[PDB]
Amino acid sequence: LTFQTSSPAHLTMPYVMPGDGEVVGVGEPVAIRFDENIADRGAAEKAIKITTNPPVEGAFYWLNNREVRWRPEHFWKPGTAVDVAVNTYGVDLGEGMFGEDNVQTHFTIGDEVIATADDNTKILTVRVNGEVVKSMPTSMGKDSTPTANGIYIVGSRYKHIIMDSSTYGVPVNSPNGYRTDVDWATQISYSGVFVHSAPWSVGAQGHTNTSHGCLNVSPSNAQWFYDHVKRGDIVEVVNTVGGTLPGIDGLGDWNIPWDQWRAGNAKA
Ligand SMILES: *C(=O)[C@@H]([C@@H]1N=C(C(=O)O)[C@@H](S[C@@H]2CN[C@H](C(=O)N(C)C)C2)[C@@H]1C)[C@@H](C)O
Repeated sequence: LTFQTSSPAHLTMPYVMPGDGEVVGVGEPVAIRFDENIADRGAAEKAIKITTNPPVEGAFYWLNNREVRWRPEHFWKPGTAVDVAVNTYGVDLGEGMFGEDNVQTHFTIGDEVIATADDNTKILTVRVNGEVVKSMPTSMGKDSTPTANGIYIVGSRYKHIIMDSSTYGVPVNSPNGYRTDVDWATQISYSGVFVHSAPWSVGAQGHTNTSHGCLNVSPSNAQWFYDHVKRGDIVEVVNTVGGTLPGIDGLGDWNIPWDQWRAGNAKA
């Protein structure tokens, strides 16, 4: 090791996901998020070495100035081992910022889990390695607030969570201020789309869209989803009146056409 001089005002640390040793779904990108905006994005990329077994072609794309993603063209093949070496220690990241340390993570791809929410049938169907394991009636976004179509990556899971409209800057005791307690919530977009328990819409699930954009399912189906779906599994939404989920949402990565993703967007 070669020592690098440093100052707490001129250092930035990388954080890698997913965690070391984790088993993730086929949609999980590698994510490296820095604790500061990066000016030399080309230098960061060059510092990161991703190796796969079986080997598959992949590429980097920046979600924003803090976070870079790497994925293949198509969903991961189950069983794949992925090694990530972020060799940023002492790397000049531009504007006098330097990499603070190296981080190394290793993870594996589990079963192919793909759930399709079809707005034509109002059924959410979960396939594991091509086989249907579960059908759930669902209620998605009403016409004024539709659920976007596209490919969503499963993120965090919560036994209980608060949906508070003021974090979207729209207060309660307001036009639409809500503060709502929700059980068994699985996050599928950074914009705040969740699959979750909705006892208040059980009669509509399978028939009519009534939500603000979330996938409302029954309490027991929502608990099922929470138990059986992991980070990196895929939810595909089709046939809604909405547009397409933004590719830079945070969990929207697969919505970016491969030619654009591969070309990348790194200021070098
Ligand atoms: C889920 O139902 C939650 C709501 N779902 C949303 C979504 O589908 O993205 C948003 S509301 C929607 C997104 N953009 C519009 C807006 O005015 N902004 C918030 C910027 C409307 C919301 C988190 C919630 C009800 O649990």
